[PDB]
Amino acid sequence: TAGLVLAXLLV
Repeated sequence: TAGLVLAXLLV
């Protein structure tokens, strides 16, 4: 995660 954004599977 980037704040409340998923940068793919899974950050």
